[PDB]
Amino acid sequence: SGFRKMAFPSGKVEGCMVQVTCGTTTLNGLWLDDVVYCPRHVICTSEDMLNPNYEDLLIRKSNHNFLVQAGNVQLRVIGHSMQNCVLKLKVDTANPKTPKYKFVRIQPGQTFSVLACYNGSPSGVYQCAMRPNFTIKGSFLNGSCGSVGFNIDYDCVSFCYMHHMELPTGVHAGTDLEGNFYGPFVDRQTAQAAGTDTTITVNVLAWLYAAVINGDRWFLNRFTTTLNDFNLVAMKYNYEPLTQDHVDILGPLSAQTGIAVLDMCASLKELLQNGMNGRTILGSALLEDEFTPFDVVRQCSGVTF
Amino acid sequence: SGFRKMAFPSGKVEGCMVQVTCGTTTLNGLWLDDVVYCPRHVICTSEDMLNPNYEDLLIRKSNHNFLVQAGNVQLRVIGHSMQNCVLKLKVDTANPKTPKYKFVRIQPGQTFSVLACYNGSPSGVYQCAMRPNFTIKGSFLNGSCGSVGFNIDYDCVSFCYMHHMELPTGVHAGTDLEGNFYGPFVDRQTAQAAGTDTTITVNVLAWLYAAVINGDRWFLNRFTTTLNDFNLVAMKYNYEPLTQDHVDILGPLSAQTGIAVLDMCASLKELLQNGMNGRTILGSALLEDEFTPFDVVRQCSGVTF
Ligand SMILES: CC(C)(C)[C@H](NC(=O)C(F)(F)F)C(=O)N1C[C@H]2[C@@H]([C@H]1C(=O)N[C@H](C=N)C[C@@H]1CCNC1=O)C2(C)C
Ligand SMILES: CC(C)(C)[C@H](NC(=O)C(F)(F)F)C(=O)N1C[C@H]2[C@@H]([C@H]1C(=O)N[C@H](C=N)C[C@@H]1CCNC1=O)C2(C)C
Repeated sequence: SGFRKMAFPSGKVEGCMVQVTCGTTTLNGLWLDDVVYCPRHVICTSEDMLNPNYEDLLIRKSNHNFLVQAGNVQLRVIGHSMQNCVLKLKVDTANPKTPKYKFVRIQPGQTFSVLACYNGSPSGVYQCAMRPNFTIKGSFLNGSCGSVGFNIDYDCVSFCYMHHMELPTGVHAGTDLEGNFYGPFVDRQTAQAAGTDTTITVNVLAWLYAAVINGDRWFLNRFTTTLNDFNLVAMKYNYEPLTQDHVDILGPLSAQTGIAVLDMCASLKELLQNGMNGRTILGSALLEDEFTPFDVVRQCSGVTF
Repeated sequence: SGFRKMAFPSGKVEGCMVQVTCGTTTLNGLWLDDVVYCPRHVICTSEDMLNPNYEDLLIRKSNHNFLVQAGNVQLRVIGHSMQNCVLKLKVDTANPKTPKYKFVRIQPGQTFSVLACYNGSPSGVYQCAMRPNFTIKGSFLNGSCGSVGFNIDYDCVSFCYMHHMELPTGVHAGTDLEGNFYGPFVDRQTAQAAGTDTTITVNVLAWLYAAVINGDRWFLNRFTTTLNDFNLVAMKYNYEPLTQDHVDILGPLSAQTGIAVLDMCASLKELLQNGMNGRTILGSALLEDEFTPFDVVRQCSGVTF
């Protein structure tokens, strides 16, 4: 028993992190086979970042201008190209620690682990969710760009996020590994803000199932509800609509606990309308929305990789 | 910016986890150089665990009765001994992935990362604190014993916890790597409970400094307090006394933010006496006590390993 915000083991990703330096700008790169992926603003001075022309800055660089370091070994760069907001540095050595991997673009509400890195070295790992407004609530300082977010399926690392920048409220924005930003953001130092965020309803329900599994049951009420009546209530409280797809994804937890999804929705509806009356669920005074149904099943069933 | 519950990168520990099987009991072991460490109740049947005589159970085992598996390779056991509540299996192969390491016994209030494992394979990583009552608020299922807790200092892994059992309330108990339990617990399946827990005051203060660093400043008041008057108030709310040692350890954060430790104590004293009036600090409605001062400095200054 017990329920914790849990990250994937980071070793497979740790063996891929490198330092990339251009001029005096240094950040992190991801070394897979013979390619290093990193944010394109490695090629900017601080002044360039206010309004950069990346294509123009890159034209003036050659391979030897990129200093890539894997531990104490410098990797010789033998080609370079830009793909959207990421640079790809071809190097003359394949990373022998390359895991089986894929590049994926995740959807809002999905979670992933972040390996926060500085100067190519890992600092910590934490679990994040892609918010409905396409930001993540991360923890990042200067030099953290190029840190990546990932999921693991058995032996395969699915890379889904590379870190580029911090927005007002101290939230974070980045790209998939093809360099396309999540959300309507650009890699330029000019005022930008995220839209209003919303609560990931399907994840709250998953977390309520985790609570029941752990014996935290006080919030269960005697009632059911229709999907449409639940969604009318949730809307007022800035909760995402619950779709039939979400209901299906909640099936395994519903079947395991013996609580129909719409019955749990009736319990959540009461929690939203009445509040928690000074009580906690799994130790939390606020409803938690950064566990997916899959996260709950994995943690309560001990899936390994 | 941003502040997250952050674990150490787990790769160094991942390369040490193995499966240990005796009869039909299977759990996790830690393979360092040519020794595998694991909880001694691997040698018990389910019936043995109700009231085991470990010395007697071990006398009837020989080396070949222990099946140790590292990935797809079986490790030949060539010796065995018991040290308090842990078994040490000498094997004929040194682990080539052994990191620089030390065994440490941590104190209540200190934090560490847990690599939760099943069948010798890592499932997830999360950050824990040794509670004042010598339990940890973990997440563990059947087969998780032998999962270890650790800190990392540059390149050195300090192993501090090995998991053995779950207590009422769904909290967890275990040993250091010399097999000595934290707290007054024994590895026998009989009713045991932890003492009343208390709040780690020095860690709450560290977390309040993290809040200020991130611009969450509403709780700062105009007042100071003496150490003794603060400790009288904290006592009523089941907070650990704050010692001069704790004040000194808070020095770096105090100096960085320009807020004297006793002034932050005056702010905490008001929070305890008046509550949070429906506000949050770093997104939390409850005061958080599982970040040490060192954790805060590391996360807000990006120390790497
Ligand atoms: C926060 C700042 C005001 C500095 C700026 N943000 C905005 O200008 C915004 F308003 F658009 F968001 C911003 O992040 N950058 C400005 C410049 C890069 C990016 C940046 O410094 N990236 C860092 C990479 N190592 C990670 C950062 C550092 C602090 N915490 C992080 O996560 C580029 C967009 C090219
Ligand atoms: C919780 C249970 C009632 C089963 C029992 N507890 C008490 O009897 C107590 F009351 F003393 F705590 C207990 O944990 N054990 C009984 C038996 C071992 C230990 C045990 O099964 N260890 C597991 C190792 N893989 C990890 C566990 C599994 C569930 N979650 C965990 O963390 C030993 C003490 C020798």
